[PDB]
Amino acid sequence: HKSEVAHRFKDLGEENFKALVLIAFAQYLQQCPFEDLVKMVNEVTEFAKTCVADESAENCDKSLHTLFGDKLCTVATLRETYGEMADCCAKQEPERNECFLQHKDDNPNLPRLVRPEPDVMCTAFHDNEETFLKKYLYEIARRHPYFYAPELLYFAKRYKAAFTECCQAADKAACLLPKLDELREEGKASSAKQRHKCAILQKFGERAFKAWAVARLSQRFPKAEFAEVSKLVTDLTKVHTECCHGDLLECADDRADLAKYICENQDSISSKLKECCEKPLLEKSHCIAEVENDEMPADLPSLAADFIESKDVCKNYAEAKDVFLGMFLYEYARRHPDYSVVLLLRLAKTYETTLEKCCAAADPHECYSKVFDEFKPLIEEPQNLIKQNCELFEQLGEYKFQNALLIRYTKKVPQVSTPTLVEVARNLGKVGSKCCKHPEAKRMPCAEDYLSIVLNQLCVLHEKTPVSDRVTKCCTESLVNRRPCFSALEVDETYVPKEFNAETFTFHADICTLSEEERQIKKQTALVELVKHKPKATKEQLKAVMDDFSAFVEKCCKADDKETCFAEEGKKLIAASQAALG
Ligand SMILES: CC(=O)C[C@H](c1ccccc1)c1c(O)c2ccccc2oc1=O
Ligand SMILES: CCCCCCCCCCCCCC(=O)O
Ligand SMILES: CCCCCCCCCCCCCC(=O)O
Ligand SMILES: CCCCCCCCCCCCCC(=O)O
Ligand SMILES: CCCCCCCCCCCCCC(=O)O
Repeated sequence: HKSEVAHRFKDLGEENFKALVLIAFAQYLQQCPFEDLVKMVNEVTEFAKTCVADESAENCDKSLHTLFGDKLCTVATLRETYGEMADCCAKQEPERNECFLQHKDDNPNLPRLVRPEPDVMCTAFHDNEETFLKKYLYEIARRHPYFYAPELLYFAKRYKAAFTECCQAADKAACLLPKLDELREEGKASSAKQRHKCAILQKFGERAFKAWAVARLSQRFPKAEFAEVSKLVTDLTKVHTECCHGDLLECADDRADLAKYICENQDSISSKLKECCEKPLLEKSHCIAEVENDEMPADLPSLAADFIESKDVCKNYAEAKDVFLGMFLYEYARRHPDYSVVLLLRLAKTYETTLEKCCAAADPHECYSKVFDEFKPLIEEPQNLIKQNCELFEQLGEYKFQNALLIRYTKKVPQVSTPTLVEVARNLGKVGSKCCKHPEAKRMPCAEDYLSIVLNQLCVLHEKTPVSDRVTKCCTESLVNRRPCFSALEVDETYVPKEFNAETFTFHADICTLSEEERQIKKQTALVELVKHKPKATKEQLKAVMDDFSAFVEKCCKADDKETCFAEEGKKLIAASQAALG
C-alpha cells in the first residue's frame, strides 16, 4: 500500500509500464509531439524507479491520479495547445482529475493514418524496432483516447509478432498485409464493442445494462449460481461506468479487483479460467473477458417447473420483480449459449409483459401457462434470417453477396449517401464471411456481436446527418427492438428517383489497373447510383444490366484501344441500360 507507482511498476514490469504511460499521456496530450511524450515517459519511469528503490522517497506516497495530473501540469505549452484544459491545473484532487477527464476529445482533428509500403515498414522495423513500434502506438492512442490502454497494448504485441514473422518472408507484402488487415478489423471491432456497452449503459440505464450482463455472464458461466452472477454483474457495471467515463486508473483498478475475485472463486464460476488465472495481472482481466463459455451442468430441469407451471409464479414475481425476472433470464440464458443476448432479453421482456398481464387475471396460470408458445416465433425469426443470409452468402461471392445487400438496402433507404451504403453493405458482407463459418449453434451470438457494431456505427452517423425518419425510428428504438426494426424496413414507396447523370455511369481504362478493393468500391458505387436512379428495377432487369456492365469491362480492359472502347461501348451500355430500365 506504501507506493502506488512502485506497486504498478513491480507488477507490470518496466516495459509494460513505459508503454501504458506512453498510451495514457497520448490519450490526454493528443497534439503533443512523439519526442516530447517519450521524454515525459522516461522521466516518469526514472521517478517510479526511485520509488521501487525507496517506497518512502519524495512524492512516492502519492495517488497515481495525483502523480499523473501533476505531470500533465508540467507541460509548458498546456495553455497554448489545449486552452481551457490548462485551467484544470488550478484545481486539487479529486476535482483536477475530474476536470482533465472532462476535456478528452473523442474525435481529434488528426489526418487518417496511412499504412506505408510493406518494404518500408520492414526496413523501419529492422532499423529502430523500439521507435518504430512506440511511434504507431502513440499515433493510435492519440486518435483513440478511450480505447482501454492495456488492450491497445495487447494489440501492439500482436502487430510486433506480425512484423517479426513477415519481415522474414521473400514476399513481405503477401505475409504482412493479411495479418495487419485482420489485426486492424479486430482492433476496430474491440473498440466498437466497448462503445456499444457504454451506449447500453448511457442510453438505456443501469437496469438494461445489468439485464444484458446477466444473460451474457449466465451463458459464459452456466455452473455459476444466480447470486454469484448477480454479484459479478454489480462489479461489471462499475468497471464499465469508469471505463466509459475514460478514467484509465479507476477502470484498471476495478478490473484488477474483479479479475482477482473471479480467480479466487473459479470453482463457483467456471472450469474455463485455469489458463487465464495463471496469466500476469495485466492480461488476466483480458483473458477472462475472452474465455470460452463453460459446459452447462448435465440434468437441468426445463424452466416450466419454476417459471411457467408452478403455483407461486405470481407470488414469487410480485415479491421482487427484477430479482425473479433476473432469475428467469439466468435460467434461460445458461441453457441457450446459442441465443443472442438480445434474443434472450426479448424473451425476458415477453415473460415480464405476460406476468404483468396474467397476475392481475381471473386464472393467472390459465394466462401465463402458454408463455413458451410466444417464445418459439421470437427464437425462429433471427434463426431463419441467419439461415437465409448464410445460404445466400454461400451461393454468391463475399463480393456478389455485398452487391445483393447494396441493392436490398438502397431500395429500403435510398436517402442514405452512396459512400455509406457501400461501407454498410461491405461491412455486412464481412459479418456474413465471419459468422456463416460458425455452425448454427454459434451463429446467433456471432451475428449479434458484429451486427450491433455495424448498427451503432450507422446510428451515430445518422444522428450527425439524418436522412430518413425510418432509420431515426430504428436507431432510437429499445435495445431489443433495434435490429427487428431495421429487419422490418420495406422498400421506400415515396422516394423520388435520382436524376440521370451520364458522368456517374461513365467508366475509364483506369478501372483495369485499380486495386481489387478499389475496383469493387468503384463498381459498388455505380450499382447504388443505378438503384437510386431506377429504384423500380426488378432483380431480372438489374442482373441483365450488371452482366452487360461486366461483359463491357471484360471486353474494354483487353481491347487494342482501351480508352476509345471505354468511351464508345460506354455510350452504348448507358443507352441500352436506360431503354431496358424505367
Ligand atoms: C463481451 C464479454 O461479455 C466481456 C464481458 C462483459 C460481459 C457483459 C458486459 C460487459 C462485459 C466481460 C468483461 O468485460 C470483463 C471485464 C473485466 C473483468 C471481467 C469481465 O468479464 C466479462 O465477461
Ligand atoms: C440484478 C439483475 C436484474 C435484471 C433485470 C431483469 C429484467 C429483464 C426484463 C427485460 C428488460 C430488458 C432490458 C431492456 O429493455 O433492454
Ligand atoms: C449473416 C450476416 C448478413 C447481414 C444481414 C443478416 C442479419 C441476420 C439478423 C440476425 C439477428 C441476430 C441478433 C438478434 O437477435 O436480433
Ligand atoms: C442505411 C443502412 C441501410 C439500411 C439497413 C441497415 C442495415 C441492415 C441491418 C439489419 C439487417 C438485418 C438483416 C435484414 O433483416 O436485412
Ligand atoms: C443507366 C446507366 C447504366 C450504366 C451501367 C450501370 C453499372 C452498374 C454495374 C455494377 C455491377 C458490378 C458486377 C461485376 O462485378 O462485374
